[PDB]
Amino acid sequence: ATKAVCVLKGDGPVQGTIHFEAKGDTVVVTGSITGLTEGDHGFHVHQFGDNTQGCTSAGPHFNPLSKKHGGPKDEERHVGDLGNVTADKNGVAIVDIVDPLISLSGEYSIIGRTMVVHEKPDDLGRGGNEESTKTGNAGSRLACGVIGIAK
Amino acid sequence: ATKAVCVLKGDGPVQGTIHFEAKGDTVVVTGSITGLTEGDHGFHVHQFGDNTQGCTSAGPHFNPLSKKHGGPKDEERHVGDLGNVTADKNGVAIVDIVDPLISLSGEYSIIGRTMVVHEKPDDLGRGGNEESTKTGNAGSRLACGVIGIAK
Ligand SMILES: [Cu+2]
Ligand SMILES: [Cu+2]
Ligand SMILES: [Zn+2]
Ligand SMILES: [Zn+2]
Repeated sequence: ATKAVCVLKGDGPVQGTIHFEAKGDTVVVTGSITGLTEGDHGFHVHQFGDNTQGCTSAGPHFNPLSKKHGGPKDEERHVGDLGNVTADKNGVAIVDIVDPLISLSGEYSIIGRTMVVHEKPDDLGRGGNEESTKTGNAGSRLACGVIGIAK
Repeated sequence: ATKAVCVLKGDGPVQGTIHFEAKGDTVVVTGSITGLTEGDHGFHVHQFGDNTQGCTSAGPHFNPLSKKHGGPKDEERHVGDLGNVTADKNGVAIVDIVDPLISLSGEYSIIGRTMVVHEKPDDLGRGGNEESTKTGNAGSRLACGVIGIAK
């Protein structure tokens, strides 16, 4: 598949629609998320597309290469590490990401997995603690959705 | 992936959790759906895992071999044609399906696609009108969910 989509939903006011398109050896991620507190929010692909227990059942950050957490620009990062999305004063974040590691096909495809937007900013593994190199201290999962094949 | 899961949600009271497991050379579908009217309800894999416009954006039945609609035991059927689930008087349908056309990896993969449960019975393509050859006259989509990779 060359296109994918994900509708984010949660137990709070946060919602959004994320679009994915394969371009060359990258995936262009677009869309928007609303209902967020002003500022940065961690944005990652989690391993399982399992919504049986809210966003908790999505598991850890997608990490097929068994690396530590990092920012999208780092060599040492989880495949699912897409950094931060930024919400304005009105709580709207416009997603504009081009990533070379996530894919929509092959062993490390994100189709069927989960997109999660977090409570706090992702410190990109530069927080000086063991949680920084695991989750980026992004906090709780505000909303998530299973990534599906799009027309 | 050898296991998948799908959480069904809609605008009404219908909900459910569907499990998929690759066993041997086939796929075993289990789970349950609640809030249904007593009797049969069409149950199919739809093409897109797109929930941007509710269950409508899931598109038509998954049909990579370009066939007409049928029952799961028919040669002429859509890959997504899993027939009917049956709800008891309490509105509970126990899903128990083994299917030879769907898969969880490759050309026939339903990962990233959508499961839909319908308002009415699926006539298995034998209704006699054009609609039967497309949807089995199963009618509206009561609940649906994107099929994700499970642990
Ligand atoms: Cu995350
Ligand atoms: Cu259907
Ligand atoms: Zn990570
Ligand atoms: Zn069909």
